[PDB]
Amino acid sequence: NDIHKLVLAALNRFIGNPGIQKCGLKVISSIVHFPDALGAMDSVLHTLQMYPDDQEIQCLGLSLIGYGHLLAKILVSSLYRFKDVAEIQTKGFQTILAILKLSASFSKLLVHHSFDLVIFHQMSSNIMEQKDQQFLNLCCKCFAKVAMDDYLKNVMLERACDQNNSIMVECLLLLGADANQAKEGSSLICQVCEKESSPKLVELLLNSGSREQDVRKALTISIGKGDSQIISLLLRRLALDVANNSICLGGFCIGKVEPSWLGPLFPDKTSNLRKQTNIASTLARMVIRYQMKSAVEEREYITSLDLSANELRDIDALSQKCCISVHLEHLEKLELHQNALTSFPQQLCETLKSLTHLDLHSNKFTSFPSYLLKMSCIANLDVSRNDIGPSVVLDPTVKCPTLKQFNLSYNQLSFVPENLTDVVEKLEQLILEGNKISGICSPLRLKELKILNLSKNHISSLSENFLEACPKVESFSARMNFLAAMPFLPPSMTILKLSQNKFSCIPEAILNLPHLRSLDMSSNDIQYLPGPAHWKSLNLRELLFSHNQISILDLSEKAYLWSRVEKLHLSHNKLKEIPPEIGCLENLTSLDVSYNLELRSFPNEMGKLSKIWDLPLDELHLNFDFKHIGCKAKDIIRFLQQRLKKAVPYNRMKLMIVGNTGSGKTTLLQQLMKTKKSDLGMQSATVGIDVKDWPIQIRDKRKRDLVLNVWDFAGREEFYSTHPHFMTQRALYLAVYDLSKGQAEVDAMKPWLFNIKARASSSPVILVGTHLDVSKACMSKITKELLNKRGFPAIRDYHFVNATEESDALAKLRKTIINESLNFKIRDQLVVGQLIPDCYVELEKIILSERKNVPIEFPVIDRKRLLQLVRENQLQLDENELPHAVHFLNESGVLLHFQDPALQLSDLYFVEPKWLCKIMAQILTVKVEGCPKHPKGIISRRDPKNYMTQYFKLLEKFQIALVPSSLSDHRPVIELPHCENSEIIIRLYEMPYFPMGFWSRLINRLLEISPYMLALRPNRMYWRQGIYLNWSPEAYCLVGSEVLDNHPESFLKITVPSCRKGCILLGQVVDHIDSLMEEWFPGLLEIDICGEGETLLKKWALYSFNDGEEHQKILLDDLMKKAEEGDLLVNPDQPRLTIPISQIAPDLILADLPRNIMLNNDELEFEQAPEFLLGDGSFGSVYRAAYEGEEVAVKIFNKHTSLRLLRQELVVLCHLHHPSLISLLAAGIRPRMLVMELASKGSLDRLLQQDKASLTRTLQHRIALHVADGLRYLHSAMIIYRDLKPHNVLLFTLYPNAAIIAKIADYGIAQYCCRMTSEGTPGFRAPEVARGNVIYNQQADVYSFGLLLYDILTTGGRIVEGLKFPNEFDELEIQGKLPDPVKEYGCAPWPMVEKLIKQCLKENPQERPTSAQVFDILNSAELVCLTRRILLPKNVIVECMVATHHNSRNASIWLGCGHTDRGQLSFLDLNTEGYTSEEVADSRILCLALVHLPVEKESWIVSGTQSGTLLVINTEDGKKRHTLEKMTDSVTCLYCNSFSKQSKQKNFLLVGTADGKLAIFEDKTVKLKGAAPLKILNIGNVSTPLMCLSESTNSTERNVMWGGCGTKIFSFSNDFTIQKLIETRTSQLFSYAAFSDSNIITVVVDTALYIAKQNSPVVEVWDKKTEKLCGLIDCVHFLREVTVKENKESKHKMSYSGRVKTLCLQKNTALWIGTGGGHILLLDLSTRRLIRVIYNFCNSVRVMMTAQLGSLKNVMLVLGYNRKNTEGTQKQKEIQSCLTVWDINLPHEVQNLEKHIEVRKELAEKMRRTSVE
Ligand SMILES: Nc1ncnc2c1ncn2[C@@H]1O[C@H](COP(=O)(O)OP(=O)(O)OP(=O)(O)O)[C@@H](O)[C@H]1O
Ligand SMILES: Nc1nc2c(ncn2[C@@H]2O[C@H](COP(=O)(O)OP(=O)(O)O)[C@@H](O)[C@H]2O)c(=O)[nH]1
Repeated sequence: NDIHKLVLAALNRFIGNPGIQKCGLKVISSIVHFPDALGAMDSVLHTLQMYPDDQEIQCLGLSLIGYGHLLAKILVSSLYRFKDVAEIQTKGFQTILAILKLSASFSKLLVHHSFDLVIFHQMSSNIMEQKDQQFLNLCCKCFAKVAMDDYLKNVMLERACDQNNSIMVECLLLLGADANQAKEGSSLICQVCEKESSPKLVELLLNSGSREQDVRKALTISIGKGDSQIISLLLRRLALDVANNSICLGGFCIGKVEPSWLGPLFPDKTSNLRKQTNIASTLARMVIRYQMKSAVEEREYITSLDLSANELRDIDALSQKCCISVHLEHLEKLELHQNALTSFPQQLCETLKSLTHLDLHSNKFTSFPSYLLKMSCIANLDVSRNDIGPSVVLDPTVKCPTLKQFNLSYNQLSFVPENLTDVVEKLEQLILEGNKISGICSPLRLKELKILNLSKNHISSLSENFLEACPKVESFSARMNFLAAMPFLPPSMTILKLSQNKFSCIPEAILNLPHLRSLDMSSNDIQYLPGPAHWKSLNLRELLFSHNQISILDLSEKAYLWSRVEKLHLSHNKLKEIPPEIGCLENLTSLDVSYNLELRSFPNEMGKLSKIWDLPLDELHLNFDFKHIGCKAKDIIRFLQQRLKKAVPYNRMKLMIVGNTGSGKTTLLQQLMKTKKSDLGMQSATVGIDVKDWPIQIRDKRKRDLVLNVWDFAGREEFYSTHPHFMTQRALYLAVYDLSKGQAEVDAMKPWLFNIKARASSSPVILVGTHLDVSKACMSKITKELLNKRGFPAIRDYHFVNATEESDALAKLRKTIINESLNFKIRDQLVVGQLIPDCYVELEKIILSERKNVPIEFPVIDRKRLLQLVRENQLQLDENELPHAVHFLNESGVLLHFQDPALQLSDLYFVEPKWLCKIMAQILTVKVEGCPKHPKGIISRRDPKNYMTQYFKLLEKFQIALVPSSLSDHRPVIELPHCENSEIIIRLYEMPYFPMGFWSRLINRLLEISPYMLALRPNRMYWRQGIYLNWSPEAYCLVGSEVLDNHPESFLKITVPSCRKGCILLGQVVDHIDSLMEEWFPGLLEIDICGEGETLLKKWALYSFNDGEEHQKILLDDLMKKAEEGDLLVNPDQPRLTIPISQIAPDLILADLPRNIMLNNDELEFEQAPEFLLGDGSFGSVYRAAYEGEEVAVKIFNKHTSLRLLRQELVVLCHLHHPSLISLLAAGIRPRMLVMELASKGSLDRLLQQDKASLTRTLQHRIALHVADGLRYLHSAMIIYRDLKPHNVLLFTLYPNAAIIAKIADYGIAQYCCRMTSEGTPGFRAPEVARGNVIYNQQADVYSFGLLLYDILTTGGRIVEGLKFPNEFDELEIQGKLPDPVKEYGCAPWPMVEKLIKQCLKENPQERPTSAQVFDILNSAELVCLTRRILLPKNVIVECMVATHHNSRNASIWLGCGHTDRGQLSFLDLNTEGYTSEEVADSRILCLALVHLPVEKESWIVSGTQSGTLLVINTEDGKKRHTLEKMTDSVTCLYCNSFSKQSKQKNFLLVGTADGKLAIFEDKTVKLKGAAPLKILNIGNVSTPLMCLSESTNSTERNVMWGGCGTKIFSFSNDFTIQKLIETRTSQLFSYAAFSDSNIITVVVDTALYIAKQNSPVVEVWDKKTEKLCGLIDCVHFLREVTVKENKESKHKMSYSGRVKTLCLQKNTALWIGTGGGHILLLDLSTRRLIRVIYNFCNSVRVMMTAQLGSLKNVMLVLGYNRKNTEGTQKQKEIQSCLTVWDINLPHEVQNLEKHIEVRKELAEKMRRTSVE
């Protein structure tokens, strides 16, 4: 057995190459076994290539391969060269199967070469029906290991769609292999429609995962070609809402519509298709089996037809008699707006006889057809942007009465349509705005006009008989016309709007309308507003009269006659004062008297108008300072009411003495106050500010004892960083010389005066000489020569007192100070004696008394102490008065309190400010003469009981920390990386003198902004007056401070590299340098028109033509360059060369922002001028236009937004980028505009207020989900939206299964966070937001979301009910008492979101779910399907139920009883939900059934009980009851079949008793007492109880009936004989016995049989023909996979409860397992086993069945239990039978919705890539 034959034989078969191999292969094959020999592979591989094509050796070679990659290259090339020659593929696939199981990666090599080319042919060469089961098993075992790698699956699928092969592509889809992965721009469907594939190949790709964007691209592709079966399949997945009967073809750019496409979109009753793709499912099952083996041991015609944006240049293609010309006749909605049609085809407009919302606007019509009106039942005919000819006369041969809303907006009309009165009788909303109507109108004999309109026409006037024949007009509104009077308006008008006309007085035809409700006459030029005794109408609510010329506001005559008025707009008028009689209009809500410039006072009466929630105060001055951080137009009412209580004059002023390093300040203050003592013989230099107070009872006729508090500020320069905090605008400043250095010190005093002009422009100053004893008195020259009136504040006197002892000059100084104080008069208001409520004075008195009762070590007071001291006294202040009270007392120098939220010490109140000011200056004077270990100025924590904490918890909040004062005045030498005059940008800030606390606060605002260029911090070396922070030679910034020679001013040089990151630096630094100047120093950037516009702040820009070595930088004032905005480049008088403005000031042009949002004005196809393109927003500011070839909405800004604010909003708006957020596209200048995405379907509120019929209980869910996603993104980005209303939800499409539906407008947060409606709209407002007491939170956005959900659910019921009653529309919901959605409004109960509402409607803020949860609770797919739960009365046990489908109008679900051992039928309606009880049997009833008789029109209802007493009772009559034959054993199942075997309609009844005896009856024989059983079929035994029944899935088998009996299922037919006796206990796969060795419980008839037994946690799947257990599907095989982490106690529940308590099978989609536990299972019976388990809604799913209710057919009822162990210790449980009603369409949603999230999650990331780059 051992010789050297092996080597000789191998080598001789090698050399013997022409024709020897036939025997050599046989020899080596024979020898490969015996010694188990081990260099032949290469040669036996070589012989194949050296001599192919010989079958007899090919088979042998394949047989010997099984005993480098080129191997594979020969293998398939062999099997492909012999595709189907013989069973040599067997040997081949054996070879592959052998090779893969030892070399896994080689599989990837096989698919590398060609393996698909042969394996697909093998699996598709009709191997099925060729009984080669062993061979196919071999191929499947091979493939299972081939498709191990998922990437191999994806590439195999890619190459399997290249060659059209439906069966294998389906098999691969069932095996995973997602179909949206190829290229994302040319992914599967794109080429599959390019390569001219089959309809079945496209349908399978669409049905599974295929991204919608790719589907749209493929639709464009398949439009390119002419295909009629692939187009109709793309539309059927892109645009069809079967639940709503719609076609949402809106956004698509279909070039032309042809009926051969929409043919199959319309429903077709004939559509019925067989099951031939079962081959693919079987192969998938085999592959899955082999994979897990390799894994484990090793009517209703659709109505809405939307064709909006498809640029249909013609629609004639549907007018013909084509395939769909019979489905169109019941359309009832047709949208053709925004196309480019013309001449609607006459044949079409009579083809469809049921159309009622035909709207086709923005088309290019040129003649109103006048044959559109011959349709049968038409309404809302809408042609509203076409170019309708000059006249639109309606032909009088049409008598169409049904028209209701005949819109004709924005045409080119020249007349009212002529023959309305003879054609459109019942017309209601005749709208004719935007036309060019010129001549006087017709008498207009319309009998039913309800809302006319004539806006923007050119009307001369109205004929006196214009409205004399329209007795129901309600809303005549002729805006923007040239109108002079009104012609006897009918007495029925309610709302009348007449703005922008030319009146001179309200025509008396308006003053007498007996029901008028609102009257808007803005922009008129009227003179006299008649008093309320001229209006004759008890119901005036709105009186809009802005922009008129009104003198008086007459209310003295009779004010209560306007007691209901709720809106009164009087802005832009010549008003003088508000009469006190305004205090009677209690129902006032929104008063507006702004922009009057001549009002100057508010009467104390207005404090009684507590309903006011807004009150603009723009451009008018009052007797008090408003808008501190409060004064929200509501606290003002509290102030005006408390001042009504008791108004006293307030005498207290501020006299801020100011000096410089030494003067008569303290020795002049201690002489003004006449302080005799000055006990310190030599007082030393001042620390801090040293507030003192001194009363002055002026001993004169004016007994006003004024108390002005002196703050003798610090002289020495060291304290100069904090002073601008103690320089308010209400003061009387002094200043002092020390005239010893006369005419030289007076120069050095210049900065001080400048700062006084910087902080308080309108504050008086008094110079005071301080020296006559020390000698130069000609100083009055220079103060009159230089110092007086050139950029320095309003000097009003000057004196020369000695200031060491009393003097006549000192007395004159006293008199001057007193007379200057009492005559202050800012805005002509006389500050010194203004009126305040006495409550403030009382609080001031008690605080002053408290100042002697405070700990010296810590003079602070806690807010608790203050709220205790208000209780100690009898103060009339609430928690809403103090927020203004303490601020006002801060203004008077009593106590400093800081309301700044960032400064987290607002809880502290610093009574005795003379200690806070003294302590804040201790650090600035403590030095360290030890070791200068750190550079001069930087320091760490180096100093009592916890006071060290608060000291620097104030000081660095005070931005003293590193002390920016006494910090290296001399600048360290710095050199920029590039200084070549052309890579840098430079901007100046020339100002006459740096203000006091400028650099200290400037270097502290630039400093802490670390995330520049977005978190990489820069290196910075910052002296007193510079920073120079740099990241690289590519990004740096030097905010220097130099003085150029021969320039006594002081500049602020900024240098930033001209790179792209540089412009970001420059913009973000100029913002922080400009916002400061207008926040603290409003005097500087105050253009003084008196004199000239110096502005004291000449922000230059430096630009140079000569790139590098320009030898000089050319100045340009920033304002004048901003005037050069009409262009984009600058150029000198020499125009050949020029500089780009985007390079010398990239902040003015919006270039610092991410460059992708640059305007690109060239591609903007936009027309601001027209108002028909204003369509977005009623007379708003957001238009509609085209850009980049797509429709987008521009937002033209008015003159309000300063460009700096626009940039401040764009910076935050530009990096949100979420699929549920309105995203920017471009923004720019010329004009100052903004472009965003066009929300096609407009705001939500419109949709839910006039189009309720589209919200469909699954769009009302997608909208809420998308809005919750928006909030969850915002709240994660740490910004609260603060105002969310159905006015701010912008829809995109009404097709439910879309990727982007709802999108909240995010411009609100920009407009909010830029300029700080922050309190939110009244109705849509959280409880903490209306009261305004508490600082706000995310829990207010959550409450706003709750209200949004409530409005969506009721579909605009609350909004409509509140627009007539707003003052309750807010206050009823301000407490969470808004009513139950179901009782007040008709709505689908939807009771899983009602709990969401009542959780988001909790008053406690942090008790409301956070936004992430309220999105993750809507993400669940079992709230979009649950429809209503009915907790039955307390402790009722019910175990049986039957529905009613014969009366499908309103149905009642008849239940049984288990709580009584004796029988009782338990009726239960659904629309009333009223349970009733009626004992009818003497023994507990077990089941019921419905036998409806087509004759006599009744539905007898039958009931089988445990006693066998088979009861029958009539539907309506509960008295005509006759029990039939008393049965022998317990009846267990009743059933009503479909057995029409007698050539007529026929039915029977089955009585399943506990023994098997089939007591069958007939449909009609139920009436006679003791019915007659036709065929008494005793089937089972006494020990084998008949326990279940079922019926066939199809009707082609003549409804073969199947019933379970004992443990053996049986069946019969019209023969009524047992056709099979299948036995289940005799199973050959015992995992356990009693799961099959028990009585049957359920049976379902389908392609297979699914069966369960008592307490069987596994279901058995038999076949009808083979009678084999083809399936064994275990329940805990699914439950114990989700109950792994969420149930840790389940580890103790190994003896698990949980089993199949009932079956219920859907038609062909899935199967619903009802567990004996508290769970339910979805089973996709075709491919994948578990779809979802929906638990935690009951505890025991007892009964389940299918039914139909009220045209909402096919619902699934689930009678489960919820036991309460309230007294479980008493061995009793509290039972609630929680009957629920799921919508049977659940198994789709749960797999549809879980796709929908994924599609957005990807979009949630891809969008955030644009934020990166
Ligand atoms: N991108 C858009 N697409 C379609 N409609 C829009 C878009 N943006 C805004 N609108 C609509 O235009 C209307 C006016 O917008 P606007 O921002 O003026 O509303 P507003 O903020 O309530 O009014 P205001 O700014 O005067 O307070 C709104 O009804 C909004 O629905
Ligand atoms: N001899 C004399 N001394 C004066 C006169 N006016 C002010 N002084 C001196 O100025 C000092 C007051 O210091 P002061 O300016 O209040 O300190 P500062 O507030 O920190 O700048 C006193 O010590 C006086 O000696 C004056 O008219 N005559």
